[PDB]
Amino acid sequence: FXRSCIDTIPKSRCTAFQCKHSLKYRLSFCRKTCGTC
Repeated sequence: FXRSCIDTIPKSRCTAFQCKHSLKYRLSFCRKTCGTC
């Protein structure tokens, strides 16, 4: 089992802290903000 690059949570949640402490953000929720896409 598997769209484009888009999050499921209010981008307003992806903070410079989540993109550094939370990896799932740089490869799950923050698939654009962290410029990971």
